Amino acid sequence: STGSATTTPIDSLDDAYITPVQIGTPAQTLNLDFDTGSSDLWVFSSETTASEVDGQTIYTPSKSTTAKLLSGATWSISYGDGSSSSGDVYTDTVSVGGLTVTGQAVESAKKVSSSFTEDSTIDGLLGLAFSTLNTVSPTQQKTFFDNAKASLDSPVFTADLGYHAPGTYNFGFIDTTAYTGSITYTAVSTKQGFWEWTSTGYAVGSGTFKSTSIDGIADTGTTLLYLPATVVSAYWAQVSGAKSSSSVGGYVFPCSATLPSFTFGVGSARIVIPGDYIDFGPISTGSSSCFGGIQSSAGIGINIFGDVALKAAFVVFNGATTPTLGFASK
Ligand SMILES: N=C(N)SCc1ccccc1Cl
Repeated sequence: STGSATTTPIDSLDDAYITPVQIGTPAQTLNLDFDTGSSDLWVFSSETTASEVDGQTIYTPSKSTTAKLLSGATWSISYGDGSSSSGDVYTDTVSVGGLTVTGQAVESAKKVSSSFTEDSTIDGLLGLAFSTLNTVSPTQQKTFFDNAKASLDSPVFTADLGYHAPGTYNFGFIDTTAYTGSITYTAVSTKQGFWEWTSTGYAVGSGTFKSTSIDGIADTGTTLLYLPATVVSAYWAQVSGAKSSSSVGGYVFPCSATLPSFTFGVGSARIVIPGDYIDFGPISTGSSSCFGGIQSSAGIGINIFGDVALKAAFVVFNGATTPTLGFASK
């Protein structure tokens, strides 16, 4: 089997991407944030605190003939921006782009924090990191991919995120029309539960390539590119007027700037992030100070190849016995 679903930016800045997901019988379609940095599928629901829901679409398990409460199971998770959600669990039928999994754990939100409530475009998350990070207690649950893996033509999924445009998530196959050149595969460590790999270096604009190992994660659920302070200083030093601002929370630059590209290494191959991809617009409405898309990971504890980087490539999450990651230009 295979699945193929379109993923759409939630706003003009590609702050995140949503993908429609069918849950239950009859189907209830919710727009989820596919997150290769976590391993929980949770949704806004009929159980969510009423005051904490504002325009999201909710899952109502009582209207689904295939929903079953997973007795005694609870869950609780937090994300990079300090948001969080928690609740109980049902099992139900979940389909993504024509690919169906029965008995998927669907984690039902009783509580979400304000950032979730405040974002009406995201109805929940669908985690695609390794199942060892799943938060369900006392019986940890598997991710949609892990449940589907045995059925897939090939035990892979691919992320093809657009720049200010829709993209695609495919399950079970690699679309050879979706990329240029060849795919370069690189080793993955799963010891922290992430799609953790090691980049071979970087370049800033038309600058020479610096060979240096940068360990980090491939994370569709992080918007920006978070890299060591040395690397990020080297980038912003090429932009007149750029500066790191503690009040704003990172590097900002004159909105009048033309940004240089950023290249990252994958084995002997190179992925180029166009400068426009690194522009996240005014820090506040009407401001002429713009927020940078490359930021320091100092303080986070890990480097993060977020959407800014992943959208410059066609990315293969290979969930074979020994998982690997593949990157091609497109
Ligand atoms: N992708 C996620 N759900 S968490 C990504 C992240 C953000 C900040 C600090 C660490 C991580 Cl792993």
